[PDB]
This record gives sequence, C-alpha cells and structure tokens, in this order.
Amino acid sequence: MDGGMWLMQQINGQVARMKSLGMQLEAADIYNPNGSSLKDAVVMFDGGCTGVLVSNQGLLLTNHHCGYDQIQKHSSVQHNYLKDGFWSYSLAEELVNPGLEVEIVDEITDVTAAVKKELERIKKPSGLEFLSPRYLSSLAPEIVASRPGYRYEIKAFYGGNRYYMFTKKVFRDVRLVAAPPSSIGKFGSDTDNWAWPRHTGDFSIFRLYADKNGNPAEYSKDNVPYRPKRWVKVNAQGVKEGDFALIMGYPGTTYKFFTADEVTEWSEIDNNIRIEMRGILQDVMLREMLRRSLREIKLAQQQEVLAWAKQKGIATTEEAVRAISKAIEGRQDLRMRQRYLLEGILMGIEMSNAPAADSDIADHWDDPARREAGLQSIRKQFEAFFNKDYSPEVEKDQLAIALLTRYAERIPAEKQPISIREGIAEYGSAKAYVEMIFDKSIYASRERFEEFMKNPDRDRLLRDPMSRFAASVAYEHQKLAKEVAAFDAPLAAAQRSYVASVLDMKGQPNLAPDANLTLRFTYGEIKGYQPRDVVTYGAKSTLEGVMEKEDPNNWEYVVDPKLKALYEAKNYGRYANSDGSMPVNFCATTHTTGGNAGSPVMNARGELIGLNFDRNWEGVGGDIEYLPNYQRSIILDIRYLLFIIDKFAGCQRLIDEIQPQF
Amino acid sequence: MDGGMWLMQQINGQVARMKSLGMQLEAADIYNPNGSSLKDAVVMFDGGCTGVLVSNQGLLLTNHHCGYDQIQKHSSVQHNYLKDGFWSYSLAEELVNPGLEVEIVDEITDVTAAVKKELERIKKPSGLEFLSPRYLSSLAPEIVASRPGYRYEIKAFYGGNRYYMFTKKVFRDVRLVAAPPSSIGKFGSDTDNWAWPRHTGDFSIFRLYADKNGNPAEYSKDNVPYRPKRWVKVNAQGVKEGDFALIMGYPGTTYKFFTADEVTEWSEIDNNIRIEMRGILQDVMLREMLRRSLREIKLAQQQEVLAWAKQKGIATTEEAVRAISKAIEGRQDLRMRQRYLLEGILMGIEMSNAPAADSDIADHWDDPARREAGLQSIRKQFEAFFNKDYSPEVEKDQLAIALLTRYAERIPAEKQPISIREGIAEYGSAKAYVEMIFDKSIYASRERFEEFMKNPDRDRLLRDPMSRFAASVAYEHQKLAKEVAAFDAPLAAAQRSYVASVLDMKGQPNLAPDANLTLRFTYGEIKGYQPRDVVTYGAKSTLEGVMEKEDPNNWEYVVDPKLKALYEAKNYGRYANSDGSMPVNFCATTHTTGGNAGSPVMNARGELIGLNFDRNWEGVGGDIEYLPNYQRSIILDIRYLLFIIDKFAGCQRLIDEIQPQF
Ligand SMILES: [Ca+2]
Ligand SMILES: [Ca+2]
Ligand SMILES: [Cl-]
Ligand SMILES: [Cl-]
Ligand SMILES: [Cl-]
Ligand SMILES: [Cl-]
Repeated sequence: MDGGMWLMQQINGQVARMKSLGMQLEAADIYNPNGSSLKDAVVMFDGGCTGVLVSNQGLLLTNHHCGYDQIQKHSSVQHNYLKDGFWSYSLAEELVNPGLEVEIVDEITDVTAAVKKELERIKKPSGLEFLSPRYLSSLAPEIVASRPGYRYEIKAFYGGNRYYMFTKKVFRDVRLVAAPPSSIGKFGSDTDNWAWPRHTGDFSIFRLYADKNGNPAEYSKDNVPYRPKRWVKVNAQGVKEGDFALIMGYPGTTYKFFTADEVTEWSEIDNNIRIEMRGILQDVMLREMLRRSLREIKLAQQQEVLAWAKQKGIATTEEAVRAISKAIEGRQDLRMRQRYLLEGILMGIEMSNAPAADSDIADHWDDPARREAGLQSIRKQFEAFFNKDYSPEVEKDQLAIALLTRYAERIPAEKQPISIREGIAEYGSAKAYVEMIFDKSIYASRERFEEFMKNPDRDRLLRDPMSRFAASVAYEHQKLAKEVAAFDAPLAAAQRSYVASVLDMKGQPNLAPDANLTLRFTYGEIKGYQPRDVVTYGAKSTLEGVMEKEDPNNWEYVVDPKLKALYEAKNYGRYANSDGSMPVNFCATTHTTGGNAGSPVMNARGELIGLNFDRNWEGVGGDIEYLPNYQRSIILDIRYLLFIIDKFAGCQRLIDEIQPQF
Repeated sequence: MDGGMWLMQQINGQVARMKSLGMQLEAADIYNPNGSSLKDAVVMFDGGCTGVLVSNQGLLLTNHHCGYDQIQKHSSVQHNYLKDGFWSYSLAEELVNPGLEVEIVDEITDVTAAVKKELERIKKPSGLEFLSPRYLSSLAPEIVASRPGYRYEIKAFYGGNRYYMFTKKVFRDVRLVAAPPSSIGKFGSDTDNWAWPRHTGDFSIFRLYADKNGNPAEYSKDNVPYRPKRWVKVNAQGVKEGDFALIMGYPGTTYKFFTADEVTEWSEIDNNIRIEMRGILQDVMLREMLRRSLREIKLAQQQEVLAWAKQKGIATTEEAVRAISKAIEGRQDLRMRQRYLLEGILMGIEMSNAPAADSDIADHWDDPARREAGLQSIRKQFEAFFNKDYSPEVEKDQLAIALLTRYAERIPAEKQPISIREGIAEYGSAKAYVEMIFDKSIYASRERFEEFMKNPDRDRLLRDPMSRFAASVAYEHQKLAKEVAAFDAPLAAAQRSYVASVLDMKGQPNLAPDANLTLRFTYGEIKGYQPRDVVTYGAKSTLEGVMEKEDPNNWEYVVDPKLKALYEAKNYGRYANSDGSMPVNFCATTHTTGGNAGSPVMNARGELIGLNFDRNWEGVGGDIEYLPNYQRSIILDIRYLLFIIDKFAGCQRLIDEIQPQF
C-alpha cells in the first residue's frame, strides 16, 4: 500500500509525512544538491548491491552475499576465510580485490527534455531504445570533457516520461576488511530463506581507497583510505517496536503500474514457471534418503485512472490499456518460451555460464604468450562459474537432468536451443544428453579442470560439450529477445502513455517511480505481524533463538563454540537489549527488493541502526503491489554486527574506528 | 510447579489462594459433604473419561473420543453418525447405549484406619494389595447392606498413607444425544495432536436416565431423564487472558513423588521405549509416497526432604530412598521387557486385542443355542477390536511387521512370548510370522470375518493365528507382572515410607496426592505462552484459523461446506468474541492428564466455560513435575460448542434446554 521507493529529489514532498512518523532529520540532511547529505554515504556495491560508509576512513558495510566473491577468491585451504571468516587488524592486512567497483552518486540532474530531443534524432528506431539504460547513458557526453573515475548513468523513469542522470564516482580499489564465519554470516540460509523470524549475522566489511587527493583510482601501492563527504554514524542504543525506520539503497525492479492483464500474464507465465522450476529443485533435493487478489487491486487502480481519463476528455489512457492487453496476448508464446529458458536453464542449471574460449585460443594458439593469456581467460571464467554463494544445493548432474527433461517437455524440439534439440536427438533423451556432457567436459569438476590445464589442447577447449551448451542457450536467449521485440515495443510505448496519465492524475511530486537500480529512499516502522491465527511474530530476534535452532548435524544450523560460550557467560557488553538479551535481527514495514541487499537502515536522527539483507516474502509479487500488513524487510541488528566484531572476533580496531554512539 | 490435583476435601485449604486469583465461589459451592455442590455435577464417563451435567434433565457433556464407541456402534452406511454427526430432536430420538456406565460421587469418606487394620489381617501378603484398588474395594462391605446401583470404590492415596472411599451412583442407561461431524470433532486430529494452537470442536453429548424416582437403573422403556442434585450452568459471555479457570475431573496417574533415580529409570526405560516404538510408526507412515532437567528438579525435592529428615533424627526417609534405588536396578531387565511388550505389542499392534473363543465355543459346540451365544461373543469382541478411534493410522500388516521385528531384536528368543518365539522359529522372521497371521486369520478383515461367520467351524476359531497371538502376548504380560513383583513390592513399601516423610514435613492439608482416577480439582489461569524466540501464542483460537488450515485433500483438514458458509456470512450470533471473531479453543495453565478428557472448565463463579480435551505436551513427563511456564491444557470453547448446536446443526432443542447465560 505505502511502499513507495521515492526519488532523492522527492525528499521535499515526503519530509512532512516522515516527521509525523517520528523523524527528526531535515530534508537537506537526507538529500542536498548543494552540500553533503546521506546520499554521499549510500553506495552501490558491485553493481547489484548496496553499501554504507560508516567512517572518515571510508569503512564500508554490506551483506555477506555481496562480498562473497571477494571472500571466496581470497580463501584457501590454509586460510579458509569463507568458513572461518576474515579479520584484518591493520590497514595493510586489508585484501585487494581486482575488478570490484563501488559507485557514489556525485550529483543528480533532470535531463528529460534533453534525452527526449535526442530520441527524435533516431532515423528508424527499434522502439526500445528509450528504455535501454545502455543507450541512454551514451547520450551523456553530448549533455555534459569527461573526467576519469567518473561514469554518467542515464535511465528511464515512469516508463520513459522522465529521464534523470546520475554522476557516479567509480572506485576501483575496494578492499576486504572483515567477514564473519559462514555459520554466522548465513545461519539457517536454506530453511530461513525469505523467512521471519531470522537469526542471521548477514554482513561483510570493505573499505574504499583513493589517491592522495581522494579521487577514485585503480589499485596502487600508494593508495590511501577514502575520506567521504559524509558517513553514517552507528547507533548502539537499540530499537523499539514502532520506531521510525529509514532505508536508502538501490532497489532493482518493481512493477507498480501493471495493468490488470499484465498481472494475469505475470501470474500465469512468469510466476508459475518460476514456482514450477523451483519445485523440481526441491524434488531433486528430496531424493536425499538419510482477502483481495493482486489482479483485483491493480484493476481498481486501473479503473481509477480510466474513470479520471473519462470525465476529462482524455482517450489515450483507455487506448493504452487495450494496446497493452493486445501486446500481452501477442507475445504469449514468446514470453512463455523466454521464461522456461530463464527459469529452467539460465538459472537452475549452472552449465549456462560455462567458460568460452576467446579468439586467442581459436586463433594464435601457436603464439605461446598469447596461448597462456587465453588459458588465463579460461581459468578466470571457471573460478567465476564453478560454485557460487547461494545456489549450489546438491548434485549438479542430477539437477540439470531433471530441469532439462522438464524443459524439453514444455518446449517442442524446433523451438529448443540448437545444442539441446541436437543433443536430445543424438543421445535420445535430455537425461542422456546431460550425462554425456558431465562425462566429457573439462569443467565438470575442479580436479578435471586442473588435470586438463596441465596439458591443454586447442581442440577440446573449442568443442567442449558444456561450453557449446552455454553458447547455444545464450544464442536462443537473444533470438527470443529480437523476436519478442515486435510485441515489447508496442507494449513499452503503451506503458509510457498509461503512466503519463497516472502522472497527470496524481502529479509527479506525489508519485514514486518504479525501481530501476538507482538511488532511492523509503520509510516505515519497526513492527512485527500476525502470520496465522493465535500466532504473533515480534519485531526483534535474540541470540537465544540461535541456540534454539542449534543442530550440530544440520550444517546450516551449526553454532560456533565461541558464540555459544559468549551466550552462556552473557558477555554482551553495551550491545545487549535493555532486557538483557543479545539482539540479532529485526524486521520493518519498509518496502525493499532485489538490489536493496546491504542497504543501511537508519534512525529518526539518521544514525545507522542496521543493515537490510532480506525480506519475508519471495517472488516479485510484492513489487507489483506492496502489502505492509504482513510483508516485511528483514534487517541485521547493528548491535549484533558490533558484537561479532568485538566479543566474538576480538578485532578492537574496527570498533575504535566505527565509534558506536552509546 | 503449581499443578496440584487437590482432593475435594482440601477445598478449605485452597479456597483462600483461589479467591486471590479471582474466584468468587465459596468452598461449599465446590465441595459440600452435607449438601449439593459442583461435585454432584462432575461425572466419570466410561470409567476413563470425565463428563459434566448441564441441565435439570441430566444432559451430559464430554469429548468426541469418550463417546466414540457409542457413535460408532450406532453408525451405518445409510446413517453415518461417525462422519456426518448425530442430532436428536427429541427425547425419544436419543440412542440407547448397552454397557455404557456413568458414575456420580455420592459421598466421600476417610477410611484410612479401617483399611490399614484390614491389611494387618492378611496372613502372608504379596506386598502389593495395599495399593490394589480391586482388593481395597472388596473391603467396603465390611465398612458400610449394599443397595443396587451403587459401587463402593476404595483407593490408596499418598502411596498408601491414606485411604478414601468413594460411594458411586452407577447409571447404566446413558443415551447418545448429539455429536458433531468428524471434520469438526477431530479437525487436525493427527497433525495438531498434543499441540497448541488448536481448532478442534472436540465434544459429544449424552444424557443420564433413571427410574421414576431418579435412581440408577438398567435400560427400560419407562426410564425418564435423570434430574441431578446440581448441574453446571453454561456461560456464553466469553473468556479473557488472565481469567481464573477451575477444572474438575478424574485425572488418571501422576508421579510427583518420584525419586531422582526413579526419573532416570523412567527416562532410560519407560520414555525412551515409548518414543522408539512411536518412531517406527511414523517411519511406516513415511513410506507413503504420494534450563533445569527433570531429574535435577526431583533430586532437589528429594534432598529437601532428606535434609528435613536429618536435623530431626529421622532415618527412615533416607532408608527409603536407597531402598527405592535398590528396587529400581533390580527390576531393570524386567521393567525393560515389560515396556517393550507394552509399547511395542500391547499398544501399537491391534492384534493384541483379537477375539478369544469362550467355553461355549470349545465346549458345547453341539448345543445349537449355546453355539450362537459363543459366536455372538466372538462378534462382540470383533466389533470392539477392529477399528478404534484414534490409533488406526495406516496399513496394519506392515505396521505389525515393523514393530514385531524391532521387538524381536530388543528381546531375546527365550524371553519372548511363546507365540512369537515359536512363530519366528518356524517361519524364519518376525515379518514372515505376521504375514502368515494376516494370511490365515478370520479377523484380518471385516469381509473375511463375515465370510467366515456364514459357515463357522469350531476348529478355526480355536486355532486362529491372531487369537493365539493375543493370548500368548497377554500371558507373557502376566508372567512379567508376577515376576517383577519381587522388586515392585519392596519399591511400593519404600515409596510409602518416603511419601510419609513428605507428609510429615509439608502436612496433608497442604499436599496434593498423586492422581488415581478419582475426583479432584485443579486451577490456574487462561494464558498463552512463548514456544520459541520471536513467537508468541495467544490464549484463544478463532474460526478463521480453521479456514487457514483448510485442505480439501488433507482429510484431517476438511472443512464442512456449512461451516464455511457460516464463516463467510459471519452468522455467529451472541456466541462470537467481542472483536467479532468466532471462538473455537483456548488454553490454560491448569494441570490435566489422561482421564481429564471431557473435564468441565468453569468460571470464577463456577459456570461452565469450556471442555478440556487435550494438553500441549505428550508423554508423562509433565506428570512427574508440572511446568506451567509452557505446559497448557487445551480446552474447547463452550461458545463454539453452542455455535455448532445452533448455527451449524439447527438443533434448537438443546439450546433451549441448556439455556446459555448471555
Ligand atoms: Ca533496546
Ligand atoms: Ca470475549
Ligand atoms: Cl541471435
Ligand atoms: Cl539472548
Ligand atoms: Cl502366568
Ligand atoms: Cl473468526
């Protein structure tokens, strides 16, 4: 209901409501176009996550998943940071992360008229370039002489009725500072996933580095900690039910302007196929041995705008709705095939991201120095392919067999990827085809890969079954996109017309746009809920809950001996709740989605109160229409984070830098 | 902690505490030795259950399980009362139940000195007759000229330190008045068993009949409704958290005076074997395809009495404790074999209660009229054997195989029942032995039994495999009892000595005796609890909870169309809670156990507020030491009972008789 993800510019038209909920911040304290504000502290981590700066030395807080790749890359047999955690006791002990990028919003500019004028310049348009962030960002040099360490991001808002430009400081020297052990960072990661109550210490600590002047730069020996314009201060006094909660971050995608028919499609195609493919997964895992509906809500909002379009002489609103419905039915087959490919293969079967040999392998194999460069690319691709964070569940060969068999049944042979339809044809079934791949591929195992990398050959790399699988699957993805574009372009144009009417009716200052992975703020209150009859969920969880879930045999519920020793002695310090319990997590009515992972949660005074890392609902259903009655965002208590650093890790250096207030 | 099951005579020494909890009743209103009180309204149903009289025409309320046998006996294909429920719209439509007995306490008398003097009369005693209720009840005619329709019950209290006599009016014309459908009477009977929250309408309605003068009698055409001295009035104003709750009934067995070593034995033998055998059951069901410990608490109480025995010159207390421990270890093997036979075969394998041919079958088969009499006994035994209420779960042949196989592994051949050790020896395994029985037995199926009963033969009945099984299993039971008696008698004597010391220390007026299936009262408050971190259970459940658990495919969760129609229209009447929700169940901190099934739950003013039908904990662990912090008794809301009669059934006759106050 009230889950708006507001633009930073809309702080003025929201500040009144927020102060009545208990906020003591001023509008300029949250966003200031002429000074420092909380904007300069909320960063984009690795492009898909969110982080917060908490010191004058550029200390960065985020989730455990967002920094997983970095923790994994730095992990070994002797020093398993992924399992045991990592704690640097000095600036020099902080681990360098090649490739890792963190962006800070320097300033935001309205370029609506500029972008629109640039779109008219196109001779014969595809019809989707007015929404493509890649195309829109290329129009930036003509608008702004582009400095280094700066990126100019331009994206569509309100379905293409507005265009805002984001000037980004791009830091390319982001180093790993700290990380909790896996038993804490993802306690009950499988069972309690997308679920409240929760008892997970989901965090990881990084730091921004720059030159002597504080400007973004590549890794250098001489680089020093970045000193931000503004960092969020950490509060350790605690939280209470009913408290105001401010969340800033980069929400990925929402669908708040969905026509009733768009909800039907999402339910019948997008959502059903997601649940169907996910069901096969937990079936493969299972062969272990020892009052108002969504469509009704969006239909009411649809009719509300249509009744406003009528009564006023506007016909376009009503033309847009039917134009949308027309495109929906037209792409029914295309959308269905895209979703099965996306839910069944691209996600679910890791083989889709198998390494591909570059031109240096096929060509120039005889050039020794160039050969090793191509082999290095292969090795690099394999490490970023083999075992990701949360996604490896069970036996990969059996999982791929079950998913591909279902895919082959849902999609006819002539509409399958070439590798799949040819493989099934030659080996008989989708099972036998997968079996062959895991039988012959280099990348089927680490020991297989390393055994091959000790005497490589060009042929073998070029004709690898798993590589051909990933390429042909990707090729189909892009064939579908080009073909469904004949329906998506009329859909997009009609959507722009429909949102334009909603904009005319409700006014832009009072209408939050859909999330598009740009900086936004949202607010609510710390509050529990009633999941079912007789049962009430509180807003806060404690360390006692961790001990209740302790199962020495269930690896997701393993409790570290040190953590258990702290619980027995009640050695919590000033981090504990007033009632003497040690806080772990809390939930809030604030709307967050994919991309808000690692978002700072702040006080009524704008002090860091926790880190967002999950929500109690899964699927995108809550992004179509938020339901604050039961839908919550699950947040790591910042006192628990401090507790892990202090009483568990013994890394006093980080406490002294953070300086938690009380 | 405070789960005393007080004698009716102890009402004086408890009334003060109860009134401070909010009770407005006087002591004489609960128990009066010279007048009518709530005592005369709380009846013993079928010997093992409890019932309450709620009208001047002898209307009786109890659970759905307590009257199951009656509902089943009266059920047929055309009129399935077990599934669809039963509702009599007049006195003449009430169904006669042969054999059903209901006892009312006429008066209670202290006969301690009399019984003890009678025990000294025994020449050479076994050592257990001072606890045997059968023996003690035979001493009654010498104490009291015994009228008809009266039974004199004498039992041991405080381990044989007190003896109280109960004069019982025995009604043998108890007729079935009403019963809810199975979908209501046992909604979620499997999953929500021994569990809170709960949404079960567990009840059944009977009525006492008597002669023209109101005296107990066998069934007769001329019998009229019994008019009790005192009946409990039904209150429909509702309940609130914190309200005083009085429960009267007949609790079966508790073990509050257990020595620390007695707790160890119970845990290692009694409880472990119960859980072990129960585990095999849910394993057979699973091959469906598509801060202080108990011993520590009782040790503290043990030492508390021992420290009191010392300091005072008493040595017997300390002699008793070691005497108990001596008997415990002595019967270790005997107790273990008794428990495996009890948990593995007597309960779990229904074959243990297979029909046995009487002397009229073996002898006098040539006498035609006597032959049919024996066949009638066989038929009677089969109906009371074949499919009980809550116990038939799944395939019986596979269940017996799994349990007997485990039994055979735990108990060596020479210590097994003769039928089992000889069957296993001839057929090879416990599986093949069970297979033979279900292959050849008459009683293996209803259709098998009826097919046999159309042309019976003497041999076949006499040598039936299932009959021989039940007899030899029973024979072993009685061989074990006679043999373990050499340890149980010194144990009993030592227990009597130990409780005697506790009696001397705490005083009888302030000490509640262990339950022995006699009339007792207990009290507490209506109150929820915290099962785990972040989760809170309320004290009351609503009809909304039923609809949330609705699963048309899960038979235990089938919701009747009529009940669902009532929920949609909110047709609750004055039965609904103040907030507009329809109450179903509530829980209280009152200690109840097996035998309290159907016990009346009453107001602070002694008005019927609900019926007890379960508790949120299983096993006997709470009967050794009650833990009111989380242990609750689960109670049917009386307003829900009235609602089922009125708005669901349409049996207005019962409402007009009950006359619910407000
Ligand atoms: Ca607090
Ligand atoms: Ca009420
Ligand atoms: Cl293509
Ligand atoms: Cl705690
Ligand atoms: Cl015997
Ligand atoms: Cl309700």
